[PDB]
Order: sequence, then C-alpha cells, then structure tokens
Amino acid sequence: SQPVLTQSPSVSAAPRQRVTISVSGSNSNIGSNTVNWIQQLPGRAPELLMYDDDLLAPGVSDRFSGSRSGTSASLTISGLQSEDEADYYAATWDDSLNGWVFGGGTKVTVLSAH
Repeated sequence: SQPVLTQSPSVSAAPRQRVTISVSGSNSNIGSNTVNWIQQLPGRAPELLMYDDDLLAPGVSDRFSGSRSGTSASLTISGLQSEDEADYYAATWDDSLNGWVFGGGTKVTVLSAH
C-alpha cells in the first residue's frame, strides 16, 4: 500500500553543496493541485517547510526553494548545512481519490569529516 507520489532517492551530500529532490505524480494530483513540502528533523515531528509550490513557511531558511510544473515538482536546498539533515516529504491533493496523497520521503544526509 505504497505512497502515491514518486520522490527521488535518499542522498548524501557535503556541507555548502546544493541538492535537488524531485517528485512525480499524475494529472489527478500534482497536475492540477499545489505541492507542500514537509521536513522531519531527526528525533522530531514532521513540520511544514514549503507550501503552495514555492512559498516558505514561517521561520524556514531562504536556502530552500520549490517549483512545480506539469505533473512534477522539486525542492532545492542551497548551501547545505548539517541542520538540514532530515526526511523530506511531498504532499498534494488527489481529485480522483478525494484525499491528500504523499511521496515516500527522501532522506538528505549531510557529510561530516568525523
């Protein structure tokens, strides 16, 4: 009974680098409905990060940006910081199911030299 939206896989990346997370859906969801991005920090509850495709929730760093076109969307993290290490989830409405649908989550791991 898997998540309906398809996100790109979990990724590791170095501090200060950029990462792009992709999600695809279909006409019934992302095709005609805006996307929210949810961030779940380690040991914390999920929180809203971006909403209505490209808007920053209160308190969210301007290093995040979002986009949507056709049946896909993306979240871009610029100047990656260790505090960005988290699970990221796409969410949207689906008119054929008459309910909210979600991606499976993308973990962003931030590299450390130890």
